[PDB]
Amino acid sequence: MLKQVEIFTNGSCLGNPGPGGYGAILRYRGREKTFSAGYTRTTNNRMELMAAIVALEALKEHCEVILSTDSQYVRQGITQWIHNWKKRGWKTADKKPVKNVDLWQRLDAALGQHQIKWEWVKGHAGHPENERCDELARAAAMNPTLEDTGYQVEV
Repeated sequence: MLKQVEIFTNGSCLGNPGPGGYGAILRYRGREKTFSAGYTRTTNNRMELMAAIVALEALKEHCEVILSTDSQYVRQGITQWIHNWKKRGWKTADKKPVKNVDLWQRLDAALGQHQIKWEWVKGHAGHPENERCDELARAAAMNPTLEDTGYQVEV
């Protein structure tokens, strides 16, 4: 068995907004949980966020995670933004709530319960689990059943 929890995530969206969905694979305990869902109206950014969210909300105890994703909006949030948003009380420079604060606060709550190592893969050099995620991702966007509540044309 594996000593570290492994998570692979991916999001897709056909429009902006449009139908999109996610693919997430997590190796926890001795199983391979596979997650995927399509949303009728949403964005690429929100699906790449959701990928990462459902995977972590799966962990019921504090674990050491290694999360691998080709998502730059997530990388960006994680390496540049989130730290500042917390300081700023989840607001932008002109004092408005940031875009997708609903999803970033949600991922934030989840990240906070674990020890996370991030692996940022280039879309053309992912691991087989990353490819299967994209595949799951695309399938879902194609047959969406859920509503992405938190979507705002607005802010």
